[PDB]
Amino acid sequence: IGEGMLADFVSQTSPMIPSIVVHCVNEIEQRGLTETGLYRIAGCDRTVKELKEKFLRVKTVPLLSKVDDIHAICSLLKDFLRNLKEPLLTFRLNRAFMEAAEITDEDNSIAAMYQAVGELPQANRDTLAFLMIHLQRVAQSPHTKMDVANLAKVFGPTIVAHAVPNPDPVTMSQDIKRQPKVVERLLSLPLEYWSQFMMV
Repeated sequence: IGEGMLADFVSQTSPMIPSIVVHCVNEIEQRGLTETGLYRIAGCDRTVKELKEKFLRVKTVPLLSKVDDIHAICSLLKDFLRNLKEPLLTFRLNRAFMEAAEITDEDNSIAAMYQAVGELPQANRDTLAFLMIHLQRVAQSPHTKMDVANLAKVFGPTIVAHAVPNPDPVTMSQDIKRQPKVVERLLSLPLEYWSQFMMV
């Protein structure tokens, strides 16, 4: 359940963002921005599984307002993203993103980051844009006690992940050290830059 490519969960109508991602974000923005540890604290797996099956197998929109613990919604969103056949930033651009984020000169790093985003398939680009705008708001909220650095650590394994389906143990440890900076860079890009992909 939910183990397919990002594109399987959206049409080619812009913005190309899966409904599950939009509904989760809307719920989280309404009652999660006041909660400490947002995206760090895990919700009940039983709830995550039930919601996941309704969204992806039954293909209906479950009533998220009925879910008492908003952390289960954060868990659902992370679970959906993390279990895609390939990560949000794709296998093809995994290394490109890490290398871009590693350029010593900041403006040069930012330029390489923009070039990489420009290479993403549309679904990935639009979903990433939507997610970044949302996470900036999570960092911006003083109630979540989650800053850019913390969010980058949570989402590094979630959206950057690895360059291959079955990376060796050592390479995995090396990838994990490099993921956070990629997300920190992405979260720091201009709101207007990301927003342009939302207005169509």
